[PDB]
Amino acid sequence: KDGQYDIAFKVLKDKTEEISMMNQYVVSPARLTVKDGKKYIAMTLKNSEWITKFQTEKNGGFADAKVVSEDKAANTRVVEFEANDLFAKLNAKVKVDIDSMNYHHFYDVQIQFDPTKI
Ligand code: HEM
Ligand SMILES: [Zn+2]
Repeated sequence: KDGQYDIAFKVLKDKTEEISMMNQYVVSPARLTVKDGKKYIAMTLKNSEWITKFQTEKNGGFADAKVVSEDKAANTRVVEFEANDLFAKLNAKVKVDIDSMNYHHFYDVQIQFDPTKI
């Protein structure tokens, strides 16, 4: 049903049921927008300055999520991407850069939504 909803989720370490380090840097619940058969997720990233790339799987490939807003003062931003089956794991990729702590990596993670959770 068309509209905007809260949706809880967890970020999981690649190919596991373990909570990813990344989970610390996203806000749950996300906002799910349902619009004529399609589902979009708007998700807030914390420590935005550090997260230099964020991609999700779509059409067999990986695509940069759209940045729909940034809050420079809070150092957060909101990315938006499409989801299909809210009960299935969604593959994602993230690139992290922290110059001062010489931390420069990219990773694969899965996102797992839980439509039933409040
Ligand atoms: C000062 C900040 C950070 C520190 C000290 C740190 C430290 C670590 C360490 C030691 C690991 C490998 C050991 C482990 O799995 O716990 C790791 C893995 C990982 N980190 Fe970082 N990290 C930091 C920031 C971030 C940020 C901002 C992200 C955003 C995505 C991130 C995402 C990940 C991911 C996806 C992994 C692979 C394992 C997993 O999914 O849990 N980290 N981090
Ligand atoms: Zn690495």
